[PDB]
Amino acid sequence: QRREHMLKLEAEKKKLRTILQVQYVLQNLTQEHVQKDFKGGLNGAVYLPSKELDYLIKFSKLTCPERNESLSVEDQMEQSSLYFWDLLEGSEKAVVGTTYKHLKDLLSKLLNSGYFESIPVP
Amino acid sequence: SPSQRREHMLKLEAEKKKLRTILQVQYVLQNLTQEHVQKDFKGGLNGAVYLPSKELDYLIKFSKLTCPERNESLSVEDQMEQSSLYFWDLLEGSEKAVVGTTYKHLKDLLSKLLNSGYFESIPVP
Repeated sequence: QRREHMLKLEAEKKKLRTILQVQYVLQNLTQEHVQKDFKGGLNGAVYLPSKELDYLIKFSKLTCPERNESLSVEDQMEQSSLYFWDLLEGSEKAVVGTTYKHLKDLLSKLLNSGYFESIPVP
Repeated sequence: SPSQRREHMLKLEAEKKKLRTILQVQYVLQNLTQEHVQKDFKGGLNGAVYLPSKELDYLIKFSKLTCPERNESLSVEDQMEQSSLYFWDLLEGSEKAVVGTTYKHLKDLLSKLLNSGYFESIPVP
């Protein structure tokens, strides 16, 4: 019977989905125009206190960094992948002046919003 | 318990490795969406490895699935479900049909491109 292994695989696919989704949100927070919207509460952006939004901006540069040719593509993806992993783990480990746990909570606010469903163009 | 904990230590390492591999494949495919990179691969112009015209065409088509443009008919969550599955089945490398070839064949081609070192430093237009 093929029911048990498929449930675990269904969950593993789901985590990958959540990761790519978190990536989609943060990659957009890298953009200057999106940041201003959150800074002023514009265009359906959910309200965040200024320091809370700053955590997400600093963290996005780690998950979605610009290329560093000092590292191999493999070593930089390894660095980036760990940030996604530890975010979803949501441990109390410190990162960017806060915790992976706190960032995960904030990202759930952002995923649950509708600002990213249709993103405004500059 | 130390057999409970070593086995568990091994699975996390395997999961972290797979996620890294996904991001690498994503970096490659996302870059193949670009016109100028495609011209390099059609020839041998900047260290691009040789690929026959149909095989490279498989990669270009597959990249639009893994790295699609936004479809507002679907929620972001629902478009990430479709998109993520292309990454999963690629790593699975089964004989299942996709884009006029198989996931297994695409995985082999993608391993050539990762190993080519073309992507270590990407040339600017």
